[PDB]
Amino acid sequence: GRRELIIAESEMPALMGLRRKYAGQQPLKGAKILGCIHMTIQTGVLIETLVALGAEVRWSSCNIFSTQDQAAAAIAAAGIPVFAWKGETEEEYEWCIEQTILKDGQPWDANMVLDDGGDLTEILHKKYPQMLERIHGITEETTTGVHRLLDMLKNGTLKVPAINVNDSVTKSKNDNKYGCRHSLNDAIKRGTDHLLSGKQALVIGYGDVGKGSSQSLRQEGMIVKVAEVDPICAMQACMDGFEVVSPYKNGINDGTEASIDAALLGKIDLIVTTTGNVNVCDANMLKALKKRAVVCNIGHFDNEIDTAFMRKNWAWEEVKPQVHKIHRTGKDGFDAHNDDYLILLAEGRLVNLGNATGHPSRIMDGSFANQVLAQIHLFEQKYADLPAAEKAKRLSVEVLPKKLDEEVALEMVKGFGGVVTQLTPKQAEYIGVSVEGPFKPDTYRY
Amino acid sequence: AAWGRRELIIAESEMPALMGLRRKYAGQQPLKGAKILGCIHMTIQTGVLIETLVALGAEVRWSSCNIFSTQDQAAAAIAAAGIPVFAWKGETEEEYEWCIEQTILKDGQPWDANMVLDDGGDLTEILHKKYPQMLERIHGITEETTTGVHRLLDMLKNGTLKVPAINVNDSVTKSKNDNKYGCRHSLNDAIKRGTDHLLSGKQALVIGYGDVGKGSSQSLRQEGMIVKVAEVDPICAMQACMDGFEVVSPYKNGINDGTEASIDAALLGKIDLIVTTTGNVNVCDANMLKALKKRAVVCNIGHFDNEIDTAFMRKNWAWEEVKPQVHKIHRTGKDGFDAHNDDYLILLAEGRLVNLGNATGHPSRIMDGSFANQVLAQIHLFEQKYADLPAAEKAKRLSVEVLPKKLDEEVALEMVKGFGGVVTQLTPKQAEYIGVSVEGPFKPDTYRY
Amino acid sequence: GRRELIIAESEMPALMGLRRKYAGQQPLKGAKILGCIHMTIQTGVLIETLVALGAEVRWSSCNIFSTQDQAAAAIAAAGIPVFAWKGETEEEYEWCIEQTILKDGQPWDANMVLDDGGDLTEILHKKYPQMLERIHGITEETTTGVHRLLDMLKNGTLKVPAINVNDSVTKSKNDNKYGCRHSLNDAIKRGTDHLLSGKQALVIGYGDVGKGSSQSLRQEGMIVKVAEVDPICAMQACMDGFEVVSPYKNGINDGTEASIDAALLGKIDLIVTTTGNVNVCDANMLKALKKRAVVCNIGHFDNEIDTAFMRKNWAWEEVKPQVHKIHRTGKDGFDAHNDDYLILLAEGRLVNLGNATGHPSRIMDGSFANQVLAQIHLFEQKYADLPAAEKAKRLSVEVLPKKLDEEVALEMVKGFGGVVTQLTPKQAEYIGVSVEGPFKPDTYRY
Amino acid sequence: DYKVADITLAAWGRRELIIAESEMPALMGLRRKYAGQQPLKGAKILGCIHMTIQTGVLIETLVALGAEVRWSSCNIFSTQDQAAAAIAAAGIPVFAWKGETEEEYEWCIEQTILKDGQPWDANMVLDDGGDLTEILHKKYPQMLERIHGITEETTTGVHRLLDMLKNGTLKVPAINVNDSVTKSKNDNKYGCRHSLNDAIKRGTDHLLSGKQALVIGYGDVGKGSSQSLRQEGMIVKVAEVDPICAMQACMDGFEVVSPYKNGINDGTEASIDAALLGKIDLIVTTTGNVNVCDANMLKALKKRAVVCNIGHFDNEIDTAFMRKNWAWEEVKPQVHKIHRTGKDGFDAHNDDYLILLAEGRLVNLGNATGHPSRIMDGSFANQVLAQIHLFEQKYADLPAAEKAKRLSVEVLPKKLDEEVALEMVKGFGGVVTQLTPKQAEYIGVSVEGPFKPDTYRY
Ligand SMILES: NC(=O)c1ccc[n+]([C@@H]2O[C@H](COP(=O)([O-])OP(=O)(O)OC[C@H]3O[C@@H](n4cnc5c(N)ncnc54)[C@H](O)[C@@H]3O)[C@@H](O)[C@H]2O)c1
Ligand SMILES: NC(=O)c1ccc[n+]([C@@H]2O[C@H](COP(=O)([O-])OP(=O)(O)OC[C@H]3O[C@@H](n4cnc5c(N)ncnc54)[C@H](O)[C@@H]3O)[C@@H](O)[C@H]2O)c1
Ligand SMILES: NC(=O)c1ccc[n+]([C@@H]2O[C@H](COP(=O)([O-])OP(=O)(O)OC[C@H]3O[C@@H](n4cnc5c(N)ncnc54)[C@H](O)[C@@H]3O)[C@@H](O)[C@H]2O)c1
Ligand SMILES: NC(=O)c1ccc[n+]([C@@H]2O[C@H](COP(=O)([O-])OP(=O)(O)OC[C@H]3O[C@@H](n4cnc5c(N)ncnc54)[C@H](O)[C@@H]3O)[C@@H](O)[C@H]2O)c1
Ligand SMILES: Nc1ncnc2c1ncn2[C@@H]1O[C@H](CO)[C@@H](O)[C@H]1O
Repeated sequence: GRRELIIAESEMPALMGLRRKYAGQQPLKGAKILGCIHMTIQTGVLIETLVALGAEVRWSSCNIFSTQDQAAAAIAAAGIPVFAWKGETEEEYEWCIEQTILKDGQPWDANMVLDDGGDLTEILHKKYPQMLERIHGITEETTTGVHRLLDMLKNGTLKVPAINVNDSVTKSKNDNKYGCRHSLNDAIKRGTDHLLSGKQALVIGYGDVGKGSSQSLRQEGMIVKVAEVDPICAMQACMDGFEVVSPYKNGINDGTEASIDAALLGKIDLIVTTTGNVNVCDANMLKALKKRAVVCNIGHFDNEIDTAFMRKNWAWEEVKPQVHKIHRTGKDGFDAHNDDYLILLAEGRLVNLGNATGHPSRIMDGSFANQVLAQIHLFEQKYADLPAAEKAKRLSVEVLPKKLDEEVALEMVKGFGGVVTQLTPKQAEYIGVSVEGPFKPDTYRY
Repeated sequence: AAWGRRELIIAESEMPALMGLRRKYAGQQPLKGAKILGCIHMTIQTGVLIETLVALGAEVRWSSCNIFSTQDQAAAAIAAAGIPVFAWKGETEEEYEWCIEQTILKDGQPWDANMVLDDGGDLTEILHKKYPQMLERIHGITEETTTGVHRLLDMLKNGTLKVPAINVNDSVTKSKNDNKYGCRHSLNDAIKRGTDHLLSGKQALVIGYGDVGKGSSQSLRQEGMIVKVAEVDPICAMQACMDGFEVVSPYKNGINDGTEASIDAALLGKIDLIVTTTGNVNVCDANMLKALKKRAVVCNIGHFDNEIDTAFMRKNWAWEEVKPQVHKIHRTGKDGFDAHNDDYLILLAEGRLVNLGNATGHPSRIMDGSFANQVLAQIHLFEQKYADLPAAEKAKRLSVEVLPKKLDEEVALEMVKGFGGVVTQLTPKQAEYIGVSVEGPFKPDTYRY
Repeated sequence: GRRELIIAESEMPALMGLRRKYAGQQPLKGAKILGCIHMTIQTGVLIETLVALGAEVRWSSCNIFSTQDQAAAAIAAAGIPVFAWKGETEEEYEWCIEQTILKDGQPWDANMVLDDGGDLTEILHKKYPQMLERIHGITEETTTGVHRLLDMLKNGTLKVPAINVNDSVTKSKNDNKYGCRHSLNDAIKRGTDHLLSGKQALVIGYGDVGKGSSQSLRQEGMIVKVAEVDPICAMQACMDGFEVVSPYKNGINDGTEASIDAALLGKIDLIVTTTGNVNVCDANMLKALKKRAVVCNIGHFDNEIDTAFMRKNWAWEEVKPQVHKIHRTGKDGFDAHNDDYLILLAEGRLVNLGNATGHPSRIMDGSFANQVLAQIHLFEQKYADLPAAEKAKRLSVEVLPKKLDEEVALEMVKGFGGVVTQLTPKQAEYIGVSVEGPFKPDTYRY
Repeated sequence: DYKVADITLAAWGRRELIIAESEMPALMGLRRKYAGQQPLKGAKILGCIHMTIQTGVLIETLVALGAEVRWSSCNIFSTQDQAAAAIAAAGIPVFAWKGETEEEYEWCIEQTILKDGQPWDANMVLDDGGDLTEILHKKYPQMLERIHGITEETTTGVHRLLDMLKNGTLKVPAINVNDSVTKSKNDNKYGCRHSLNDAIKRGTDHLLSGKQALVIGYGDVGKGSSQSLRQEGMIVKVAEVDPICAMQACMDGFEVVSPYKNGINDGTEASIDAALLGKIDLIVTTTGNVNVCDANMLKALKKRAVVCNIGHFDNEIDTAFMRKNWAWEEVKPQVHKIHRTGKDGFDAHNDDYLILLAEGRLVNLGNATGHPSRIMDGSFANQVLAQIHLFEQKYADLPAAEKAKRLSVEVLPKKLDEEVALEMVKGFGGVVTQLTPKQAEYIGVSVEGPFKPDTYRY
């Protein structure tokens, strides 16, 4: 049961540090919890203090197939039931349309889900539209960058305060700037099982994925050229170590093959696309390559590279999983070995989905920590139980403050082994910042 | 005189951004008829700046800002040209404000001037304090000091402000170029020109991991050093761990109380040189100096001399000078010292900035992008045509703003072409899909580069 | 088997370049060569490139474990039958010597010979020494067999010139610097399989593989420490930006528990051993290490770390296949999770059992190319025409000359795409080097 | 006896010398061991090497250890002003100052040989570059009778010395300390990696990041130079004639190009590939050969490119052709501006001009102070250890029949190199493990004896 929890357990320093620091004066003495987000093995630890919550949970699982079959074997503590369901082999409407939203979510407060998408937002809260001014549970902390703001809340009558836990500082930095940097190091590693020293490769774009994918190749010992459409990112490319060139001739792509430089195209064998555009490598640069090229699409979505033209004119023969031998000028012959063929370094889509199945749980350590801690930036005052005159004074939608991320980062800093200095009272007022923080405004970029 | 132009002409070729403005808008001259009063320090680079400004049809008058910062021989060229300059140091320092007063006031009647290009000056102590009503003709003010914009915003909230102004210190092309890069280029040169030490195999202490901090860390590691990072912000200190550095503090359990028992003597006994990259006071007190390894080097790239302690040293430890970059300070006392003794310290400068005290700093190309945004501000202000708008709208537009992102990218475009690179141009079909026009900025305002 | 040949022939630029270059000259017109090396894939292409120049080549079996059954599919195309063995079939070795040397009941002559193991050379004089005074030379690839060859040369016995293909500047650089820097990354990926940027590791030994091992870890964001007994290697470590530490106080290993610096060993999260020595990591220093530390060995012998002490005095467990959990409680007695335990990676042994894929097939190319030039150089001289008096000078063993190494490296530079400048006559006499001969003396260390 | 512009300049040298000694442990450490013995009493060394502040401590330890030496500069722009005055203030007769002409260079090399108009008797020679060895080997073949030792420093000099032996004109045994590991892989590998980028920036102040450079030659100097340029953000290219060095250049992550198409140089304009040379802003020469940058390549380069040289001699780049065909103008000391429009017709606003560094001489000595102190530690120690070993033999007094075996070039054994390496590592703060008695029976060597065979190249 808990042996699965022991596998990570302390592997998530932030949440465990919160447990070992908030084991005294226990907050969140009110509502129960249900939970709906996907029940991975890692996820079912966000309860933190189960005694301060429902302790039955049952993991309502409002979104699609959130629960997992490991639930029956793992969640077996005292008084906490679980359904242990996966997939849709049976009817899902009986437990989704006729969900425990009314059964477990009884209209006498003492119930939370802390889920993604806010169940049904306006219609959800308007079934029992009396919780306003009586905040004793969930207050729309749903992450869900797709949900973003949902203006319907603002222009509508639903004025319950909400502070979504996405779009923080440590969430994005841990994913793109550092941490999950194994994006390119899943092909350029054993995936091509080749040495990259001395070769020349082309990477298009210089965004966060582009910035993270250009230091690894150079540290390997490769020669890299960067393309960009935005002057700021191109300048950043020039200033670090890289020359900025464009596939198209003279800086203008207008009509045909006469508007591409055929010199640099015929001497590069690896293409990495760190862009989310439509035609960043159309059927015009693949016509000029060094008789052998490997293409991996690291960018978002799958609309990049070619279009439904490369599939027919060039045969996508497969000789190895996630690897192909797309020909260029191998007319007839039935061999395509006279240096006229191209390797597909991926299947044509994101490597994290095709070439990879499992993902580390370290990326969500800073995601769950602030999401749990936001309830105490909430709760606490609970200005809902106040006259409505003061209610409209502070009604707005804000992202999570700076302190709620600095405290999360502090646990990760000392997890590896390290000490952060404490500001003396004299130094705090000289700058204009309290001793406990926060130290920087919202316009700082780090 | 003629020598100054010879110095100028060679350095002129290293600034694609300023020179490209003279021919990108060749013949259009959007800055026709604009009169500008400025007080930026007289340097070779600012000479290129003013020469670029004049080439667009406008005329400017410049003076000194700090008096002490001057090039002497560079003023001969401007004097021969005709624009009055008071870069020469005053014998009794009474010329600090007397010279600035002379440029502003002409004859005995007001004269038409619409723009001001100041550098952190005290014009508010002259213009906004002695004759605020004169602002009926000036349309905008350009400032670059990072602390100036906050003062301007506070004044706007107080309502005493009369004419809107725009700050440029919040631009990406300024913050990224002038802080992260440059210090990476200049830190190694500053260290080696005074010490000539083999940085490989040494151990260094860096206090702070901010804008200058990242460049300082990357500058010492590329030479083959061992670097440790001390930080008070967990978010900034987190970035040190993922950059390969280890986070330590000079105090036991991060608690400081003024007693000698709160200093970690094991860590401080292995460091070779120490730098300070913050803006606070006493980030390295006299207690850290006691535990430092003998024959250490002290550096400062912050703002003032109060970041690392020097008043204690001048009252308790000896001093000795050879060249005005490196000083000898003995860890025994002020009574005396021996020429052969080991108990001494090496201090880079007297605790002030080391980039100015060792070299020219960002020599010619990084400073190019800093000076290009200031000129592009004047064109935008003069295009607004404040005179044509009625007096009713004057109270509506009184606000403090920053350069729009569209004007910022053009400064960066010229820098790329200076390295011989080429920037791709979006097709009309591809631009509309991503949600940005072909020319308009491609990212929102809240993006973190 | 044809597919394996195509990839192997395309991954060996040196031999293929020699085959496509020296064709048309045929420097093996009058050579009678019989060869036997350890049976590998590259041995086939070595035979092919030897016979492409006109040499009369005969192949046999001289090693027992090197033979593989899967090679029979590839030899089926060839008209020459081969023999393979599974294990130590020493009793069958007499059959191989008799049948392969004696073709049709009559003695046979070979102008030059090239074998492996450095043991078959004595057989030539033992069985049929009559024609062994008419052999131009011998080239054998073996370790420590050159010692036996020089011993017999001082003792007389076999009268034939010799030259080895093991000592070369080209062979060292490809493998020691860029061939051994492959297992460490793979080993740590298999073991930890997570980001390790900011932690601390200790690497033992900085002779030749320590440099690659220590350079690979730093670019991943680790603090690397190096311990060494050779002062010159320590000096090279210091100049590269590392730190030199000693597990024992002042470096003196007194054998007691009071002479170990536990302060440093209490902050180390990984132990890497590279040196081929005994008791470089004793059980006393393995008891002062921090919890959850990981030990690994990439050296030569399996008895570098003080192993079997944890086997007897402590307990073991089973984890991910090449991961072992060793508990510091002692013999027996532990709770469900506890905190005192270490982790092994290969119990001090090699990773060839299946832990890592190992070095790629390109390793054998760097050494097999030199053998062709060794044969060609030791064939131009007229052994039958030289008098006995001058044969005293020719009766010597020398390493491969400097000229033959440069021809090997020239092909590698063109493979990646490059051009080598050619000297003018005026400059060549200023250095003292012919425009087509060795460029560096024998005392140049590169 | 001295000749300096001002005696006040010696104060800077000693303060740097004390700092130098504090950061030069091995030379000072071995000084104390032999101070009470004086094993080289009666030695006579005539020295000609770059008089840097690193170099002065060697003269100081030789003179305070019981020997008499005379020293002179090695190049026009070689001697630091403060280092020369410090040695001069100690009483040793030296000839060095600021500003020297080519005709004045030959006056100083022969001044050390002579003594007040009469020849000076000597026993050992410490020569850098082979200039002092050859100048007396032919003009005054008499001094070789008493002189019985020569110690060389650079790679080029040992080639000139070795050529003498084959011709039979060499008469004095020599010690080749340039082959020791603590000099070949320490002095001229890392010294350039620290000094080249300092010398480039101090003259031109260019922002190296994003620019392109070309480096000729990938020997020991080439590796350090390439790393120095690469760590600052440049995009560097390497040209080489030796295939092994080219292989090493490609493996590290550089690119190999040849200024002459297909590598064939024949003097015509069709040999030069103008396209590749049109995107280079910096060219550095490391080979040490003659005429590596010709007229067909120097005038066909991209506008406003920087030329500098680290080789020992000035024949790397053809400065003779451009001297009398193109006008030369000075922008600052040790840096020149050359307009290639015509012989004498140029204006200040011309767009076509090249910038020359150190006039083709050694750039790291002209526009920079040179190698640091801790890099030069591993060379002077071997020099001292070789001088003591050979002086005691007194080859000038050996029997004639024995001279047939004692007239050759020798090298120091590996134990001395190990001792120097240990004494230099101990000053960085490191601890070297000491082998237990059980270790010797497995490694194959004793506790204190050597650790590697002679075929080992590190
Ligand atoms: N690593 C991950 O897990 C992950 C997840 C989602 C998205 N991403 C990617 O991370 C990146 C970071 O975003 P960002 O805002 O820094 O960059 P971006 O989204 O704007 O990516 C494109 C980059 O290339 C440039 N570019 C745009 N269109 C181009 C075109 N047609 N041709 C060439 N260059 C073009 C842009 O200026 C930008 O620098 C995005 O590209 C996004 O797709 C990564
Ligand atoms: N000399 C130069 O070339 C140069 C260039 C730019 C800016 N500056 C000046 O120097 C300073 C550097 O600016 P910046 O961009 O680095 O600022 P920043 O705000 O980006 O960073 C300063 C850092 O100091 C840290 N800090 C403050 N007190 C601390 C303490 N006691 N211990 C540890 N860390 C502490 C903060 O957490 C912050 O991360 C500013 O005053 C700036 O005006 C100098
Ligand atoms: N891929 C591989 O695993 C591989 C490849 C080649 C060789 N090897 C084997 O590796 C072994 C080691 O040789 P190498 O190739 O690594 O190079 P190497 O022989 O140059 O390295 C040995 C180093 O260990 C140091 N050393 C010896 N005893 C020590 C001690 N007690 N404490 C600290 N340092 C000590 C020596 O000073 C030397 O620097 C050889 O026996 C060789 O067979 C392994
Ligand atoms: N601080 C200094 O300035 C300093 C220090 C040490 C050595 N040096 C000088 O450096 C020079 C060589 O140093 P090294 O020991 O590295 O020499 P090296 O012999 O080890 O290598 C020099 C390289 O030049 C190459 N080369 C020669 N002619 C060539 C040609 N025509 N085209 C291309 N490459 C060519 C050779 O292949 C060789 O690899 C010597 O002249 C020596 O005096 C100067
Ligand atoms: N600072 C220095 N002092 C003396 N000789 C040096 C110095 N730096 C380099 N050299 C030597 O100069 C010679 C060629 O310039 C080489 O032998 C090199 O080792």
